[PDB]
Amino acid sequence: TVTYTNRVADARLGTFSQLLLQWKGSIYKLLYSEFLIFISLYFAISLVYRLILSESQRLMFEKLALYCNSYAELIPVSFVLGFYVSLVVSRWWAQYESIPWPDRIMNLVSCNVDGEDEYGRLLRRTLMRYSNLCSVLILRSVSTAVYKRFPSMEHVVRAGLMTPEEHKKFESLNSPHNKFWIPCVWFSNLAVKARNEGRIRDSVLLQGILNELNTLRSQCGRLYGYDWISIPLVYTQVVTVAVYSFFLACLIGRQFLDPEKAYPGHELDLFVPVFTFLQFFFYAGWLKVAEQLINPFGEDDDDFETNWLIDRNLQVSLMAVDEMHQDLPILEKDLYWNEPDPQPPYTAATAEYKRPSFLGSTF
Amino acid sequence: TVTYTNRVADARLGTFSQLLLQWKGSIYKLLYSEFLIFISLYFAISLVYRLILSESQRLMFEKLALYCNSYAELIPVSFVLGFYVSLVVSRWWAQYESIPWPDRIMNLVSCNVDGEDEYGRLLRRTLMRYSNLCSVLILRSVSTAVYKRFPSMEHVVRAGLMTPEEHKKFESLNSPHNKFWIPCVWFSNLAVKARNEGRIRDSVLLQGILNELNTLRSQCGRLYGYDWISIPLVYTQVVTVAVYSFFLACLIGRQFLDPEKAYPGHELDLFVPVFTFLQFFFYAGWLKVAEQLINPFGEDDDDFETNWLIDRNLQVSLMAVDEMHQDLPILEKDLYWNEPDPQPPYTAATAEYKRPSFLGSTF
Amino acid sequence: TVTYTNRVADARLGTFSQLLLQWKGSIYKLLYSEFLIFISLYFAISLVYRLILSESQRLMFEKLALYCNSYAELIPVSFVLGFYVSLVVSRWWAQYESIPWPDRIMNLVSCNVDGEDEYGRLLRRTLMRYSNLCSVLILRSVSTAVYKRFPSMEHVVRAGLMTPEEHKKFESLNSPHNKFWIPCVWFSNLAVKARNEGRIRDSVLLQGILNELNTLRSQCGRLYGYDWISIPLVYTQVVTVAVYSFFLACLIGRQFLDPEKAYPGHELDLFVPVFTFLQFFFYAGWLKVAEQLINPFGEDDDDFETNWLIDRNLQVSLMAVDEMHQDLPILEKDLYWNEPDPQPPYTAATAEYKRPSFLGSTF
Amino acid sequence: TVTYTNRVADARLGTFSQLLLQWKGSIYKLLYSEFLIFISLYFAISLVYRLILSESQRLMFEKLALYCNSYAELIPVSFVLGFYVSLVVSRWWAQYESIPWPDRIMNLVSCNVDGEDEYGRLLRRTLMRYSNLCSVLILRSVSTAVYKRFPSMEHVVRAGLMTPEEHKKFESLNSPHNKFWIPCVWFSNLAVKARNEGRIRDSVLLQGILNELNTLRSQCGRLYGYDWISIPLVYTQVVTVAVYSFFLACLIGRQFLDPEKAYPGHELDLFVPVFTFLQFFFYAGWLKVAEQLINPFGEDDDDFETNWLIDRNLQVSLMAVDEMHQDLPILEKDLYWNEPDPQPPYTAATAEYKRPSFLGSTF
Amino acid sequence: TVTYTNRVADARLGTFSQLLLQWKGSIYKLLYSEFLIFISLYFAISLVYRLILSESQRLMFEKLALYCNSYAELIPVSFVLGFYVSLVVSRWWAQYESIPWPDRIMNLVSCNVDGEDEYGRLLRRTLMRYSNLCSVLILRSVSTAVYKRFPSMEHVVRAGLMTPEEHKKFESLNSPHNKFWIPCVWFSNLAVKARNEGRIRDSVLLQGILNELNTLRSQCGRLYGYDWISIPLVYTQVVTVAVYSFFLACLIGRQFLDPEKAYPGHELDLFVPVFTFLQFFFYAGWLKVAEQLINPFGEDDDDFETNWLIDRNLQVSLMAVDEMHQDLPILEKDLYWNEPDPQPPYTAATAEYKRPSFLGSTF
Ligand SMILES: [Ca+2]
Ligand SMILES: [Ca+2]
Ligand SMILES: [Ca+2]
Ligand SMILES: [Ca+2]
Ligand SMILES: [Ca+2]
Repeated sequence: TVTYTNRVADARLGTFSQLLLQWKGSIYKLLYSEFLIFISLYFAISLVYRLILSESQRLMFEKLALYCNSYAELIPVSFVLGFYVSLVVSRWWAQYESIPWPDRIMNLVSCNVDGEDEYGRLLRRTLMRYSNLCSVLILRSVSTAVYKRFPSMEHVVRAGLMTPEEHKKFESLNSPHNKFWIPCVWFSNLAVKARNEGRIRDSVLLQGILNELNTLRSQCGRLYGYDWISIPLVYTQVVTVAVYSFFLACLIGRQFLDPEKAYPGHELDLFVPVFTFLQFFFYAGWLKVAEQLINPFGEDDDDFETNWLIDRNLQVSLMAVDEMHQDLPILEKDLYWNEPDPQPPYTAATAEYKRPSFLGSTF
Repeated sequence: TVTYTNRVADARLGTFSQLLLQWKGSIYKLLYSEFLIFISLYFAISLVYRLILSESQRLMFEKLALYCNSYAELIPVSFVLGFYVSLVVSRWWAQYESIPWPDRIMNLVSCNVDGEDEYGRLLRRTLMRYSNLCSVLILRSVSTAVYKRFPSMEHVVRAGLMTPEEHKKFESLNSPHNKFWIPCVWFSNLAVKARNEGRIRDSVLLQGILNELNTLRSQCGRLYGYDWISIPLVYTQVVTVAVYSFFLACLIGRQFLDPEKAYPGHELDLFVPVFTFLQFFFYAGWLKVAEQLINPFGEDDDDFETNWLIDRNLQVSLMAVDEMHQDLPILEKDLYWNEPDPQPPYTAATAEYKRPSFLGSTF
Repeated sequence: TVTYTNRVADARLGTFSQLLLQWKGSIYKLLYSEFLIFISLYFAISLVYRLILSESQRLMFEKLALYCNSYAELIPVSFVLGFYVSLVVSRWWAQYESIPWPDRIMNLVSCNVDGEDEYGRLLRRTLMRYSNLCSVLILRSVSTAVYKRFPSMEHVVRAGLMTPEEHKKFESLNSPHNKFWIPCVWFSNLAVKARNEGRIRDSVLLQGILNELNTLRSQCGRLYGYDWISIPLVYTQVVTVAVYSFFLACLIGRQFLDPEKAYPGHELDLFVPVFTFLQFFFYAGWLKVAEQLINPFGEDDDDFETNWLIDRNLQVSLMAVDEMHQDLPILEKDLYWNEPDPQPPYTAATAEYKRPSFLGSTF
Repeated sequence: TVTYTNRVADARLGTFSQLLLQWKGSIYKLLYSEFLIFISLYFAISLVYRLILSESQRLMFEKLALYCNSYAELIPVSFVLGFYVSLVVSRWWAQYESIPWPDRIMNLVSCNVDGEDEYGRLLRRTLMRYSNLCSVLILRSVSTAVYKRFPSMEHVVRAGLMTPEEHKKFESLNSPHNKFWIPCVWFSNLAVKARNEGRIRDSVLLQGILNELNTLRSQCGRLYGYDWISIPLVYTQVVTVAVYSFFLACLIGRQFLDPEKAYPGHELDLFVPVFTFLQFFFYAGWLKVAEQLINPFGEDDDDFETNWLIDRNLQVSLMAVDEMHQDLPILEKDLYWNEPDPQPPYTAATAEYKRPSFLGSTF
Repeated sequence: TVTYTNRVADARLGTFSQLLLQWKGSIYKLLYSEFLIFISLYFAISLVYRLILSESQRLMFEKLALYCNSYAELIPVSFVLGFYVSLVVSRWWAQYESIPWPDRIMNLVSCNVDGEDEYGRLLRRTLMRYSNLCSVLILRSVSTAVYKRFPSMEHVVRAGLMTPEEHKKFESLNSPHNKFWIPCVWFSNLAVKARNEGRIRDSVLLQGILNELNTLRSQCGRLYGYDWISIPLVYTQVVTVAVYSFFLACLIGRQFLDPEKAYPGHELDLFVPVFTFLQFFFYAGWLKVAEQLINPFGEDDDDFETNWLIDRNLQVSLMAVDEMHQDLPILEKDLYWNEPDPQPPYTAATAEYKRPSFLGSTF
């Protein structure tokens, strides 16, 4: 995504002021086309009122501009954007926590599957390759950034995520439904086959591996759930009527009428509404928070970088069960072997952050 | 339901604008009958004011139209729709997560119940058939889309979800209460009977199966809970008084009075209120979000497709414990057997999504 | 409670319109006495203004009616009802999920406590009778609907929930505090006594039973917590001042003044305020949502039917560990023994609900 | 706290009306001193305007009173009280659920630690005494009601929560940080020492005890977390500026100006503002909800009664592992030994609460 | 952070009034520079209007000041600050609960890893040193207060958190991604190596240690998640446009116009706006709640004191597995050996807090 966490660590003077100058993933990149439509529809109405209309027709238009200005109220639109965006953002973070990480299975496979030989090394690599394949097959079904990377099953085989003997089995299992559950069943049968040859010692270690598989299966079941059960379409169509009804009234009610007749509220002619345009960046920009996060697996600048994460999870999983299985650093006494009060040193810029120990608020 | 997740992946120009043109499951299909009642009651009042009423009676009506326009305020109605719909939508997603999925039991039954013979294959099919039957009997009690598919117990037997010898036992258990708990007790006794014949090796594998049964029993207990304990009727009757009190005031307060008397606020006669009708699509359409989601197991276009999901869960469960029990693809070295840095390839349209690795915000 | 889930399954025309006509548990049964107080205090003021007051006193009253009409504003009252009712309803559903269900213990006791003889059958009935007694003793402490059914310990013994030999032990345990924890300790010692005679095979099955006891103990600890720690009284007294301050201003500010003096806002005399009474059904009815749900174990029409649920949990628990212990239907091949694509049939009214399988949004 | 759950069980007429008459823990006991400051500052301004000021100075004051009345608006203050109190109340209930209860450890220690002799009885009393001591040492650090009961370690020894041989060990462990974690480490080593002498049979029962210890350790870690990480001080200082800015404007803007000049809005002189004082009970009373719950372990009338709960948890824990270890009532056939349909009897006042069994909404 | 929990324990008179006088971490330290910009831009406009502008130009400016005063409305800005700060604060507390604590692993390592000799003591110190190193490597990636303490890997070795033989292994593991997962894999292999030499007795104790490792791995995975997936930048840029659009209108609309022309609303010249400046402390100060909590690991006065917590977790973990392994106080009969009703004594200031036991609300 767009990470600006380093910029906003402290509350300086230009903390949020400098974030308005950024372009990538900003409000300006989203509202670029909607602004020029709103400018062009605004000044077309103003040039008709200032050049084209006759005197009897300008009086007819000024009664229309005072009628539209009454319904152009800001308060009830801010309600329905507030409860809708709070629904989208709560669904947004819940889909990030549903993205499966191999690291809980990675710890147990790398220690409880014995064997330093060729067959035991091959057994640990195949277990973790199924756990990655059970995650690639659910991300390519829900993320357009992954589906363009893997458009077919042949692209999965060419990437090494599925050997060609597995694809021959994967096609013979004739099922019309989605097949993301299949590598998470091959994980269960290979782990039990590992137990029956003595690669796992006890049943408690086998059940501990199978419990972390079903955690990863429930993670993939949530991503299938948020993708299939969208936000209700009637509740998306409400909040986009109310935003477009507000901006329809502001095309007519926020014109600059002729001050020589001196209507109440239009005493000054300024040729460009500064504060009406700033409400367009406010209200339409707070709708673009909903348009960008309603599917966080697309190709926006703030959607999830899932193509990166597949490349991370493949490299890390095949490194911890292959190059780190029973390969430990040599045990040695640390620096605090005889010191019961360890005091790690401070640098110069951090030495004012030495706080006394918090004993409790009652002291 | 109605899935539009593919349309709203990116934040383009016509992202939410194109969703207003869709018909199925939209605001127009719900508000079709309420709109024509509101049009017919509106213009009946206008034709009486413009044709039927005398001059002394029009003056009596104009004082009524200015009285009703004061109570036709929009702000406090938007409060009580906001907190009510946020209750319905939070209950809406919590009932989707209560729909039981067999896949956690499906992994453990397909690996820990040994036997490739006829009796062991028959034992795994009967365990998963009880877990599906314990879900069909709770969905036909809470979903009108399932009850019309299975109106009696005889339809369950004809669908193969219950053998006729089981229905003879299911009727002899004389109980006045709902009997969805019975197949989840038959699962427990058959799994212990499987252990005593040596089909399950250790007690830890038996307890791991029985823990995933009680998870599925707690899933069925929530669907029984949301169906029995509705949203409070006094709290549904409040939010439908406040919407109908608003539209009652807008039938009289939003008339176009005679501009020749020039009341403040009614200076223009336009013969059709454009912005009053757009508030009808806003407020009554944001009540139809509550009317459609208050029971998401009915037959609306956005209620849950549970008839599909029974057909999925029956086909997948009897495929993973029958055709996939100890039927593995042949183990083979993958492409990254000697490469400690796996780099899966990118397509042409995805090659700009190569990001450097996120090391942390402090770097 | 009042279940109307069958009525609101679909979004028809008269979906929420027909719910206003229902009486039981409605807004009309709650606001019956408060409405007649508000009518009688309203028209008493109006008859004094129209018959009793002199001309100099009516002028003094009209300045009071314009003063009270300024403070009779609707917006800030709707805030504090919104956040207060959202607190009550979140506490309301959290107390339903704290009501203990025996069904998770019922599965494990009915399969892991061996013995088809007289002593083993008596052992399973006593385990489940303690789990029901540990729930009756916490419901009679928190629910007035249960305490009127069981006013003393003698009513518990006459209902068969406690044998007279257990009450002799239950009184000798001299403790001033509440004794709902005692049957959940007798469950632990009887389950360990069952293990030492060989009725439970392994320690893993014993710990699986004891884990589901402590789940039920934590359920009873929440019901003790919500009953002892109420909503703060200062926060209940705020929201009932603001509702009564609003209705105090509407008794004077919403009078119909004399239109012959033509005050701004009171141009019409109508003898009965229609929209002021509809705000009484709105605001006072949205306070009755809080008055009814602040203790959902009382005797309102929408409080929890806990007297029913004790009769269910006693009949079901003593049926699954007695008549269903190792009493299985005969294993038999189902209809889909040779069909790898099960297609359960559809009825006539459900045949349009055949959907193609959802493969994912990217397809 | 103040428990009024018995009063508000039903929705009668005077349900919330009678709660305004209560004194203890009410809005009147909190706002007693702030009201007399607000009365004395109000009528001091009024007596200066009515007696002290000259004619040219009263005209200068009336322009100030109309200026302050414009900023005395109620709507934006109600926002920031609503989101702040909803933060406090969500943190309030989360600290009650963090208060550790011994009852989950109490079940497992009372059954799995064998021995009816003197040493086995002494072993169970010492395990539960560490679990109470690990809770007293965290409550005296976070609760001022407990710290005044136990000001030093010597008061803990005199209360019998720590034997003098344990305090000699508790002081030799030289650590500057808070030492609430020490009795939860002594519990782990004594439970393993119990296993190695044969007092606990299997490792599964030992791990089941140690899992319920770490649950209680995570409960004490939350109370340390809510006490150390307060609500942000900048977010407390915002909501108390906005309340005091509102009441500063109401000291001048809500004066009764002279009606002989007849300003718009001040047409009547009434000598005491009734509705301005009722907004003081509303807004300042809804700030006292935040002032009382921001530390629920203090000595307010609605803070948590934790001194009571230590006396409960000490008496109950040493009663269930001492007088109830393997002391069971005699097993006997209950009343429903031969009746498969148990029907417990109803009293006279409860016989109308016989409901038919809820089969599901689709029936 | 800034802990004021001792001050606000009771609801006294000056409870929240005294918090405005505090400087550290307050609203005044954050708004110090933004206030002087707002003062200097305000009085520059006022001195131009009072000294520089001509008579025809002052009339042109007064029409601009009445135009800007209409858009300077407070209500819709308070919506979008309310939903944005409620998002930040919910993410704020969720990152505190993601900070890993060693104390759950600390209990199990200190009891289940046998051996009082030199090798067994060295084995327990190395297990807990990996669990601290797996937390330092994730905090130095997300916290600028920790990264300035440990700028490189060489500072980790000099602090004794990593022996130089481990850094030689830590560099040979060639991976471009972040390496916080590596010490949580070394923990798994050393714990299994401990089992194979007989330092851990059974597999159930080994799986209990490995389950508490993966809990700590999921804690570190959340801190990596909140740091990488920020609040959406478009949703931060909306709420800072709306605050700055409000203050732009208040620089012109809140001027004091000339009262000799007597515009409606500007009847009095007061030379300094008191209530406009108090809205600056309100609105801009309620934006500084968001600016300070959006990254709670920085160096603000209310960000998390994580440098302290590393020094605590290092001292406590190496004290409980070294000086407290099987070092128990001597078992002895407590004071309540023969008293079945323990009554711990009360002090003088706490003796009025003797409450009778809460039996339940129905009594
Ligand atoms: Ca997107
Ligand atoms: Ca529906
Ligand atoms: Ca009630
Ligand atoms: Ca307090
Ligand atoms: Ca910060």
